[PDB]
Amino acid sequence: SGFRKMAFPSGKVEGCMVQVTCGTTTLNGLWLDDVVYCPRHVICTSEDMLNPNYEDLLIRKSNHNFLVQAGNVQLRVIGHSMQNCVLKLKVDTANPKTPKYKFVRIQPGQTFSVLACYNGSPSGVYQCAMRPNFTIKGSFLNGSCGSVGFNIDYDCVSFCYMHHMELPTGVYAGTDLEGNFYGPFVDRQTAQAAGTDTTITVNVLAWLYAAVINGDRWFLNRFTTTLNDFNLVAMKYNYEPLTQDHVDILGPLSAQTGIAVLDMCASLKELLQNGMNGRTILGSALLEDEFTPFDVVRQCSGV
Amino acid sequence: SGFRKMAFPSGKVEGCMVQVTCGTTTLNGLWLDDVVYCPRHVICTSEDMLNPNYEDLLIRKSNHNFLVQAGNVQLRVIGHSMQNCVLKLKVDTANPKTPKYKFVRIQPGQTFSVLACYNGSPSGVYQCAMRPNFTIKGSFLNGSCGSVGFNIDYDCVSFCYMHHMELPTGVYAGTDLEGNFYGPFVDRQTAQAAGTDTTITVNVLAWLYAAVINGDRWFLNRFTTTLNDFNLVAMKYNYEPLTQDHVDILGPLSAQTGIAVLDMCASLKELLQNGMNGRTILGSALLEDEFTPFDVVRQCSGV
Ligand SMILES: *C(=N)[C@H](C[C@@H]1CCNC1=O)NC(=O)[C@@H]1[C@H]2[C@@H](CN1C(=O)[C@@H](NC(=O)C(F)(F)F)C(C)(C)C)C2(C)C
Ligand SMILES: *C(=N)[C@H](C[C@@H]1CCNC1=O)NC(=O)[C@@H]1[C@H]2[C@@H](CN1C(=O)[C@@H](NC(=O)C(F)(F)F)C(C)(C)C)C2(C)C
Repeated sequence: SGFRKMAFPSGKVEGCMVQVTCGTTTLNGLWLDDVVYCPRHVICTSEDMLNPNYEDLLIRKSNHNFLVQAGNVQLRVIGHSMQNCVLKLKVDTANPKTPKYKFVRIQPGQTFSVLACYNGSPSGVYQCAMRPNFTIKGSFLNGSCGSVGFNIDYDCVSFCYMHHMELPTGVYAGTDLEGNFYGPFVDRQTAQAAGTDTTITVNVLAWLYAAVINGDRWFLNRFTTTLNDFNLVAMKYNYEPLTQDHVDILGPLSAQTGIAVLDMCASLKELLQNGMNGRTILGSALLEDEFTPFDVVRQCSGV
Repeated sequence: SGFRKMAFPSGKVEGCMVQVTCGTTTLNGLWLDDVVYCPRHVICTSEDMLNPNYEDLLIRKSNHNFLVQAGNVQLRVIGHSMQNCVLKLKVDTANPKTPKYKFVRIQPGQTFSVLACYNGSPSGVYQCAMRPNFTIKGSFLNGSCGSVGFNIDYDCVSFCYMHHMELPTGVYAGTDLEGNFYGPFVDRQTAQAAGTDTTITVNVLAWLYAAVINGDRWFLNRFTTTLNDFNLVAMKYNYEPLTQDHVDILGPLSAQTGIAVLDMCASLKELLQNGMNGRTILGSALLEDEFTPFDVVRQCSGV
């Protein structure tokens, strides 16, 4: 037993990390096949950031205004197409190291691994979750712009996230790789509301299931409950309501623990009402909600 | 702002992960240049594990009793030397992918990244700390045997850890790459005492320094203290005593925060005495002690 936050191996993604410079500004891009993706705001001076017009800005740019470095390798840019908030750059060479990939738009509650770069170089990797309000709570400092998040699918890298901007709050926003923001955000330096966050209920249950499996079980109740019961609790404590589908996804855990979901939903109810009273679950002393049921299953079998 | 547990990029290490089979038992090895390292207990049946004689066991083995798979590549073994608890295997090919490396024995309190494998394949990466009692509190399931931990040094992979065994408790023990256990442990399936753990005080301070830097500062005291004062507190709450050297290492943080160490040692003293009263520091609601001062500095500058 023992259970920590764990990220996919990053090697496969390290191979695609390039630096992209365009005047002053210089950030990280993702170079796949013969295309290189990055946040479109590379084309700004920090003066433009205040209220850009990305077309009128972009219009005064030619391939040659774009430096793309891969370690010590240079790529001639030969084409440049803005796609929403992402910039695409056609280049002479196709990345040798391009792995099998897709682009995907993930959903609130879903986790991914993130590789944080600084000027086309990986410094570190961590796992995180898209919040219900389409933000994340990670660790990104200047130059980390254009860092990416992804899941790995045996062989296949599903890319879900490109990092753009921090919110006054210390939470992050960013796009899918088609360049559509996750959330109601825009690439402009103006007051922008995060919006009220909720707790990812399905995950929390997942986490408890993980607990039971590792030995930590003191919180196992004497009761049960129905759905409506518990949802109507959840509401109060800003938990996301639990559908049938959340139950079905948990079933695999029902199975391994031989614990019906609703008996766990009824352990949660109490913890929610009674607090945790100083004791620890899996070491943590609050309710971790950034492991999916899928996550727990990867790590409580052996993938 | 925002600050999470973050692991070095693993690519460089992924290239060295091989599977090693020897009869029944099959676990992960590390293949560097023309040598392959793994826990010596591969040579056991689970019957031997009860009380092995590793020489008399090893003596009945020939190179050919050893299957070494790298994805779908086979290595002829041509030499086999037990070195304490690790096994070394000479092989025809030198790993093409061998990066710059050293082997190092780290010290209580020091962190590293860990890449967890299953049958010569990386499933995941996480960061962790060697506890004062030479254990770790990670996430290792069967087949993860021979997984490794390491720091990366711009270009250079310092290997510090090879995983051997779990303790009834759900904490792990394992060797340096010379094959000497960290701690008073042996590769045998018998009752073995973890020993009393302490909290890594220097790190905790480091963590607070990280807090202040990210905005979280409610815990900033009205007082100060001397060393003896605080150490004599630490004792009670099972904290490691703080040397001058711990102060010197923290100084860089003193500098960036313009907060004298002892003013922080005096914020800690109170938190220790007063508890945390439900509020959160950097989200966590207890005292994280698994980031080094070095760690905080990597992430609170931009390496
Ligand atoms: C580059 N990585 C950076 C993101 C953050 C700076 C500090 N740490 C980071 O990760 N990108 C930007 O500079 C980013 C985007 C918009 C401004 N911006 C911000 O992060 C700002 N935030 C906003 O303007 C927001 F809309 F989110 F409120 C700020 C004020 C620096 C936090 C542009 C420059 C295009
Ligand atoms: C292989 N990875 C495994 C380690 C742990 C099994 C479950 N999760 C793990 O990470 N290696 C072993 O089987 C390991 C070493 C010794 C037994 N052993 C154990 O982990 C056992 N523990 C002990 O015997 C200990 F001394 F630590 F108390 C146990 C009972 C499975 C927890 C050998 C087989 C050589």
